[PDB]
Amino acid sequence: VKKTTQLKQMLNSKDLEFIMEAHNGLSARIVQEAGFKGIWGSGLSVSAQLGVRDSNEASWTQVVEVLEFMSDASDVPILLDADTGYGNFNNARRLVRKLEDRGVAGACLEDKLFPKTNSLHDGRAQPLADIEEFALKIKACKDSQTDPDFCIVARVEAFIAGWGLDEALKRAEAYRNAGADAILMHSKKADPSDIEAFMKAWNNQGPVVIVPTKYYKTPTDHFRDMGVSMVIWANHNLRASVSAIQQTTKQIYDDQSLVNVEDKIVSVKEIFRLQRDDELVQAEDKYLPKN
Amino acid sequence: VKKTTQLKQMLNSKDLEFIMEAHNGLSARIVQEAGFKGIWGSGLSVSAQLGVRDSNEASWTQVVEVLEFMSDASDVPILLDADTGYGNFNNARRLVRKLEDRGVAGACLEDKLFPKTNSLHDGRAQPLADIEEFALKIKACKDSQTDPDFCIVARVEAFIAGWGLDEALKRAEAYRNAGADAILMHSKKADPSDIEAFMKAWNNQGPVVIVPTKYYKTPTDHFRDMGVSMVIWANHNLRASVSAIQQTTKQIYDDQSLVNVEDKIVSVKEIFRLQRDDELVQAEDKYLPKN
Amino acid sequence: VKKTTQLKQMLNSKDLEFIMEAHNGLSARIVQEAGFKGIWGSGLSVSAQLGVRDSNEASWTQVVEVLEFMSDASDVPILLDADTGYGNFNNARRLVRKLEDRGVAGACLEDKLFPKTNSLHDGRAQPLADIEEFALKIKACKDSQTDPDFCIVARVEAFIAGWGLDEALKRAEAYRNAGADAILMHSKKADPSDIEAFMKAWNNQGPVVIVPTKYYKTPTDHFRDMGVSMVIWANHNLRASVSAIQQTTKQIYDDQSLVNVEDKIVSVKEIFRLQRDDELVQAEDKYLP
Amino acid sequence: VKKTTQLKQMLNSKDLEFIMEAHNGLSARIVQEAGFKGIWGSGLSVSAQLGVRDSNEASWTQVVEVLEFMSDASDVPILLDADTGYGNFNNARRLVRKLEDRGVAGACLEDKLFPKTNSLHDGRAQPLADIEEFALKIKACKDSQTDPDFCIVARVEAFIAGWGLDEALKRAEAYRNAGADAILMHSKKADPSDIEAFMKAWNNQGPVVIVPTKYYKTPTDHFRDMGVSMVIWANHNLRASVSAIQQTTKQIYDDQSLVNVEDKIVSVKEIFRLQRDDELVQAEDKYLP
Ligand SMILES: O=C(O)C(=O)CS(=O)(=O)O
Ligand SMILES: O=C(O)C(=O)CS(=O)(=O)O
Ligand SMILES: O=C(O)C(=O)CS(=O)(=O)O
Ligand SMILES: O=C(O)C(=O)CS(=O)(=O)O
Ligand SMILES: [Mg+2]
Ligand SMILES: [Mg+2]
Ligand SMILES: [Mg+2]
Ligand SMILES: [Mg+2]
Repeated sequence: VKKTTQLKQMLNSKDLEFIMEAHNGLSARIVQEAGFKGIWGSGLSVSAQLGVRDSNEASWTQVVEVLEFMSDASDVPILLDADTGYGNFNNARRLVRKLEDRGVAGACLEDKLFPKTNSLHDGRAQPLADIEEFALKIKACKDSQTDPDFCIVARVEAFIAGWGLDEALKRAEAYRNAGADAILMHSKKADPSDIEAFMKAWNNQGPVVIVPTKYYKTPTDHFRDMGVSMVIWANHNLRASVSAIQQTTKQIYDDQSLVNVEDKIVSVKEIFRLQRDDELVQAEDKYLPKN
Repeated sequence: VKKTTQLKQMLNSKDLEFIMEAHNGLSARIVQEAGFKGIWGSGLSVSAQLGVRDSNEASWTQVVEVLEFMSDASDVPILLDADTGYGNFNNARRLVRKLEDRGVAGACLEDKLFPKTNSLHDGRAQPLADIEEFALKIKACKDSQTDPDFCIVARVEAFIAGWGLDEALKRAEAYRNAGADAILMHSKKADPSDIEAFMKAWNNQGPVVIVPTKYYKTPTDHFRDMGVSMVIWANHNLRASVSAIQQTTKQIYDDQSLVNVEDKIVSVKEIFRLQRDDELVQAEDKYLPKN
Repeated sequence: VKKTTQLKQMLNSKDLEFIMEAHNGLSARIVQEAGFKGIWGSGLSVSAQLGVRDSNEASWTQVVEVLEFMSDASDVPILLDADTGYGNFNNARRLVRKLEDRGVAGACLEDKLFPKTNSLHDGRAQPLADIEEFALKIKACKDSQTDPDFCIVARVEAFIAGWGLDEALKRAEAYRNAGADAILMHSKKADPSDIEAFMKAWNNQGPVVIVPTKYYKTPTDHFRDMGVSMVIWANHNLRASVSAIQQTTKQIYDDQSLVNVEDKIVSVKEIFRLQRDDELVQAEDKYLP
Repeated sequence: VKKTTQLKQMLNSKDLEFIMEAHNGLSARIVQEAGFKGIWGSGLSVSAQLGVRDSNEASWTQVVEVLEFMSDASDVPILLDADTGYGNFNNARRLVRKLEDRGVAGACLEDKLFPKTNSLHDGRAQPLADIEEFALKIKACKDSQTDPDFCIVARVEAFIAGWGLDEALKRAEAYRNAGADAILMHSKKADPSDIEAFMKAWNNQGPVVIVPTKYYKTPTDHFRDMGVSMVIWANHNLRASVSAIQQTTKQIYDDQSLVNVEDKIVSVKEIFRLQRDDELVQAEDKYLP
């Protein structure tokens, strides 16, 4: 069961699926250990851990390198938030090849311009890619694949860009017909209005993916009611990690002692176990001259 | 005030200094924001976030790349736990040049063999570098510097390797004479016995650095009593980050909702602020055609 | 002196300066030893040694690393041909900083869209960037540098695209007023007419850089007479390398032997010297018991 | 067929096979087109194009990326000269996996210590690894591969180091029993005596690979008669490239013109073809409105 196949099956499953954000090898392993069937390589969380902005500042090969360590450290599929493809169809298809090679299950591309701006920002230019063009990019990525099960998810930032339903629906149809394996309908509204609207008008033309970050209060079962195939928990490991580090850093700063953190944080032996140090020990005993 | 100078002054200060571990650009920014005058680029925390082991699995340029993002995102000096230098004096001095160029304040090298094993492990081969040799490596690094204030810290893993005080003291003296800017005396004992022993026998021949991880219960003021120049909080941001992600990942998994994490983790706007998104906005308004 | 200073001095000299193309650490060291005062970090050549197209396929950091090995191997400046900057102003300024830290001396940015298309191509569409946008991108780079001598060369593709003198001048004036340290007027024409027409109208507002690839018969003195501050031999070492590799590979493939190539190629000791292996020997003597 | 399979088939053929050295994407594509069935990823050449020494100065991942561009640009196999493996068995097995994923066909590891020293050097100390340790490292690689055809070539430096036939055989037998797919017996001698002495005692236990650099006058047929399965022309394209770059750079530097080099170097259109620019044109036609 290759990772691509897994991700393909989750997207194609009538049953509602869940992938969780990870932004590095360590968090990739954790998401997997918790039982999640999938991982979301958040464009924002990856750039965030690096300390840069979610606006194509890190190079795409740097994004892929980060993701390489993530693939190596996980057995479950990683869908990478690949922004706009980092350029035209050619940059797009080249990225798809690097992704397959590293074991990454799929890439998600958004109909915006390079470089992009995070979707959660209010009052900022959020210009769209010409529909017909973005579709060819979708198709060029699909055509370029070597692995049939690799997934290409198209993201309609129409609602995000302030446009209406007709626009969103138009784009979705265009990219699904272009071969996309699922359509990601985004919105920043605090309510599920836009999703409710698209889904109603979509008439199950294809698996749909959503990012409930801004309307988190919405009852999950409601997504099943609408018939969404997969939900993406987009950035909570990143956000929790900050709290923990800010709180821990503050506490250690103030007390100039480790006394007040030792019991609130994981042990050194838990780290060693997450790196699979026992496997090296096994191997060391096996490939190193006994004495 | 260059970063090297800062780190030089902290090491040389009679006053006890504190540097905190960071393992990526994001945590580097946080450690700085909390007020810390320095950052510890933990060999283990860096390899841990990548998902590999603290045994030279990631390449040194991958370690340096990680550290590059960290330097860019911080104004305070970063001392990098550089293991054994990733090879002989030549690999050592080449690393020192890359470090200067990226803005990194200094490198800490340990008298062990390549590839190394984390020091916190019990019952594992912890073979030492020939003293005279490691000293030349120290000297070759010092000689190679372009920036006079860059720091080279020598780490005596003698106590760690199970040897005694005479050995530790011998090594320390050898490397200090070789030019090192501070000696890092390590131990895994649950008590400060070894440090108390070295410091007593050292007679302030040079600034000494310590990693209190295993004897964290020891009263900090006691390090000042002994005359230690700097303490290193080696891996607590890494460990806290795991707790947070494991707990958060578990909670989201179980509830299939974001309802129970939203209030326990930092906000999306706090992330944007840690990436300094406002600076880009300023710049965007300034270098992008108004309309 | 400082590489950036070395290069700014060249762009501002009243003398026709020359910078040779290099595409990896090794060729950059050769150029250096040959006497050249500067190196042209050819995007085409750099992409070509990687076996990829001059179409922004290789990430901008991969190009940066290539140039890092190159800067490391030379004491003279390297002007990196950074295509259109690999993005918007933000991507450009991120580039300028890194390039600075890596020891590179300057960046030449061109006014086309990302991803770009090589200039010597015919029939291929060459879209031009908005003038203000590109000009604002030049300012941003100039404002972002931390070494006042690092040079930002603005490159006009108006001719390559198929437009006229009137269009080139307007773009060149705009970029120069934005803070460019020099203007590079390109042309794929058979003669120097485009450069002539421009140099004549330019009135020496700022240093002008050119690439004679397609009009290489123009006698060099003519550029001096036009006032051209710098010339770029942009891809000859790369083209030469290929010629030599194709032939040595053919000869060996056919002879199933090395006797017919060993006397037509530098020696292994020559490679060691180019790698400055002698320095390592002196160093091993100091730092190895 | 699969690159790894292509290469394993070559090491096991009863025929004397040849693999040519390449050091970047471009030369690898040239080697491919010339007809060669395999490419030798020369550590010396790879380090030399970077402008650095064959002394493990460039990280093992930087070498990997270089080879990635190389694998991407060729349909034939590439045997990477991975020096001593860049560390202990663990570092070696990490290497094998990456190399696999990048499409490389095999790795040749040598029994010296990290960081290594080029073999053609004289007087330089050449420390040998413990036999069991190195043999155990070979097993580890063989046990770690996920593509059964990926080949692990073990390289004996006993002669290069200055020891005798008796030492080479023992090391070669040990590594072969550990699972090596082939043994590479090196020698910097003026004649094939070392190879002779070894091939004779070897009794064809396994495929044997050689590098004729220093004894290039030996007629190739003699290797066939000795039973040698593969020969490596290890650095000629790199040495050729330098010769051509040194001369083209000299000529241009002196003429302050291109007329005397433009007729002695491949054309710009030749570079485009080598970059498979034609494929992009076909693609732009499909995927651009
Ligand atoms: O996590 C990301 O980077 C996303 O794709 C979703 S958003 O943050 O852009 O809304
Ligand atoms: O944090 C590290 O990697 C250290 O140098 C200290 S220890 O973890 O090795 O004890
Ligand atoms: O070498 C390059 O990429 C150049 O800048 C010159 S040209 O090939 O575009 O004419
Ligand atoms: O090209 C190399 O690095 C070789 O393996 C052959 S030798 O140069 O070491 O003889
Ligand atoms: Mg995103
Ligand atoms: Mg450490
Ligand atoms: Mg160019
Ligand atoms: Mg070699």
